[PDB]
Amino acid sequence: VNSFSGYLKLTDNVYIKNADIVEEAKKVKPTVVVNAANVYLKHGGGVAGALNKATNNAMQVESDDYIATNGPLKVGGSCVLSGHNLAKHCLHVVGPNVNKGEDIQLLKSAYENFNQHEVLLAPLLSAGIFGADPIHSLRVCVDTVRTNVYLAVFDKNLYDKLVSSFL
Ligand SMILES: CC(C)[C@H](CO)Nc1ncnc2[nH]c(-c3cc[nH]n3)cc12
Ligand SMILES: [Cl-]
Repeated sequence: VNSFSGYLKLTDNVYIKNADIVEEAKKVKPTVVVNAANVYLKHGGGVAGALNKATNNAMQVESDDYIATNGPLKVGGSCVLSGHNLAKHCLHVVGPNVNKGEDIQLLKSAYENFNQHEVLLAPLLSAGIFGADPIHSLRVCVDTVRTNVYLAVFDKNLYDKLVSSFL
């Protein structure tokens, strides 16, 4: 039993809750929170901007040093950094940005990063301001992630649509 409370079970390993991932992270302090990152780790808006704001910009400072040392991530790739005050670790995962014409097939590669962690709190990758269909993102998640994933979706109307259309 974990500290994740109030989730709906979708499959053997995938769970979902109508909540701000930031607030869920502050409450649970999970081992891993996933950030919906871009290749430059510029956490300007969406989930990333919200997570970074909750760290008082410490996530951005750490990220800028990471990029200065290592260069940009790949679309579909990830890196593990500190979770600051939100979690032990933050897994920064880059889903394809559909508004920029990036290959949506890279969404599966992005979700594969989750399999390196036994339990994660996560948003829907490539959805939101990244422009992809959230119903599709949830499907790729369920069909790719084999570890235990707790999905937080802040938008109530979207959450309702995600649940209603699942089985
Ligand atoms: C990725 C989308 C499908 C999904 C739709 O809700 N976005 C989120 N999911 C989970 N937690 C979230 N927190 C915020 C937030 C909080 C303060 N500013 N922005 C957005 C957001
Ligand atoms: Cl978003």
